[PDB]
Amino acid sequence: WPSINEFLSELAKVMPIGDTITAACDLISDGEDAAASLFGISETENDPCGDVTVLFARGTCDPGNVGVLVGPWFFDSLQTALGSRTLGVKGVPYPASVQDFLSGSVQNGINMANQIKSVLQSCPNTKLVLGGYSQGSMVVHNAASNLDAATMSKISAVVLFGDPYYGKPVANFDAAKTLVVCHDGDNICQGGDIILLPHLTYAEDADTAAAFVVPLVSHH
Repeated sequence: WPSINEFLSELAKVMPIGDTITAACDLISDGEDAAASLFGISETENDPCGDVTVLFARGTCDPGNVGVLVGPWFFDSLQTALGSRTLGVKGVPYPASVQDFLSGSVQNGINMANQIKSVLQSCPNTKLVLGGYSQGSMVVHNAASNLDAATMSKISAVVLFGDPYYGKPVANFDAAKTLVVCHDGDNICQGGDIILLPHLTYAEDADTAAAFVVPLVSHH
């Protein structure tokens, strides 16, 4: 892994800042692929369920099903904090499109709700964690709004980075099991559409996010 500093330094070379998501989309995708290739970071995960399972919905225009900017770092920090307890990571296979970002990504939420329920069907003993970044945080919010209490009681923790709905709770869920990380100066957390540097640096919060999750996925 590069250090967090070398990673952020590469992001500052390749990521577009100050543009709207619409104008920046293709450069964001290309920039994330460049960083992923340079550092050997996977932008797609489809693991079987682990002892802990994370379902992660990526941000608008992110490549793959987890992107490079935040997801991979969160998964690495979580697995490190879990020790030998195996973490299975599943990306949420949705378009992460510009249009869905601007409309609210509701149907994607419904499909994620079915993805969640299907993990719980298949892996009744896993400790399930939901994660999101940017639009993916909207998808998690929408999934929770479309789910029943029994499903939601089976979710151990929710971590949202760069939440476009910042200030709204995760519906149907215990707020004490939710962590929302929105940087000061991230326009997306203000309901905006501009991609600024603070939107791109959530890898710095991976260790703190992992530490939030660990006590919520205990078997003791």
